[PDB]
Amino acid sequence: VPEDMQNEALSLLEKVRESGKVKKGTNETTKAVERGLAKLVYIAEDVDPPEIVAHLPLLCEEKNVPYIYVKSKNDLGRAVGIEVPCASAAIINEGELRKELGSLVEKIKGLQK
RNA sequence: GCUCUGACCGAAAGGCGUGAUGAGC
Repeated sequence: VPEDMQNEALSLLEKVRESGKVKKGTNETTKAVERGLAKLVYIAEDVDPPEIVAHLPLLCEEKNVPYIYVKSKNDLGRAVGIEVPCASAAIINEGELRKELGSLVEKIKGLQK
């Protein structure tokens, strides 16, 4: 995954919360995809463990939900407007960014073809 | 120990989304 396309996602995410709705933390993120409410899922690459966020990759591709990998969990942290680093996040409501997001959805899907 | 909740607990230092708090089992 790109670092250029990565800064984009974080941007969307940080604003997405201003209008739409976002879920922060592996626990809520997982339960989000399991309930088909995961528009997009963010995953940090710098996790401790691994065994703590490893299940997500699979669950998304099988739930037909897009997942994006990000460099630092701290970045995913300040994006979510949280104080503690976040290891994973899932946006459940695109909000007033929907369209602006749908484009990002394809850029990732067009990264695995 | 787990389930649900999901942002606070603390005088402070600090400790929490790798899960504060509060239900339950």
